[PDB]
Order: sequence, then C-alpha cells, then structure tokens
Amino acid sequence: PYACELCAKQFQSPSTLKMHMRCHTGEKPYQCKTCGRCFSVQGNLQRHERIHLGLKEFVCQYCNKAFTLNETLKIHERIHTGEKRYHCQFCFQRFLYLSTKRNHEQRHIRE
DNA sequence: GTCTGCGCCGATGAGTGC
DNA sequence: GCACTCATCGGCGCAGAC
Ligand SMILES: [Zn+2]
Ligand SMILES: [Zn+2]
Ligand SMILES: [Zn+2]
Ligand SMILES: [Zn+2]
Repeated sequence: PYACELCAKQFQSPSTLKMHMRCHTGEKPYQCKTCGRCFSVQGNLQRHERIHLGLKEFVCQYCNKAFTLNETLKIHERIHTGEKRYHCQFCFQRFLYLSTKRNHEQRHIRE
C-alpha cells in the first residue's frame, strides 16, 4: 500500500517505507558512540557495536570456537552438520557455499 | 584461479506487541 | 492499523591451501 516514488518497491507501513527511503537519501541516523560510523538501521548499529565489546558470545556446540555474531556462528556450524543449502539447478549436487555452487552451475552452462 | 573459512555490512522479512 | 527488535541472506573482501 505504501509505494516508493523512486524505485516502485512497495511497503506495508509508513515505518518500513521511511526506512527504505534511506536507501535513496543516504541518511544514516544511528551513530556508533565508539568509532562514529553511522547506520541506516538501528539493528545494524547494535550488531556493529558488538565488534567493539570484544565479547565473542556465540560458541560452536561442536568445536567450541567463539564468534562475535550469531549469524557467523550459524554459517560456521554448517561445516559440522553437513548442511548444503545451495542446490545446483541442473543436477543432484548440493553445496555448502553459494560461490562454489555458482561456479559449478557456470560449468554446466559452458557445456 | 577455485575452494574454503570467516568478518562485517545493507536492506528486507518474521514475529511480537501496542 | 502501527512501530520495534532481531533474523535473514546475499554481497564483499581477504588470506591460506592447493
Ligand atoms: Zn525506493
Ligand atoms: Zn563503531
Ligand atoms: Zn565448530
Ligand atoms: Zn550441477
């Protein structure tokens, strides 16, 4: 219902449209109090601020290695679980990493 | 040159709750 | 209806192994 006048993407609420418009204005209201870097999204600032705390809180349940971000831990744990979420669209092969799947698909296309 | 592992982002989605 | 938090996932970059 809330459409963007500059790119035709559509949004559900005034708040999501206001946030999207920062993609076009470059507005970055949320500033890190340590290094001064600014962010368009408050949650991205909060994630960034974890870098300055030096607390690697997210610990791998298989090898105990610690990571600053939960998302970084989760990608790491795929090595242990065998999760291969990147599927070749042309054959049975499945891949841990998108880059590897992408290069494999390109080899199909070249043939 | 490719695969791997991982550190840090943008910008949208899901869930929650008013 | 609405905003807020945190997740999501591709992008980018880089170093090491081969
Ligand atoms: Zn737009
Ligand atoms: Zn900072
Ligand atoms: Zn691990
Ligand atoms: Zn394939």
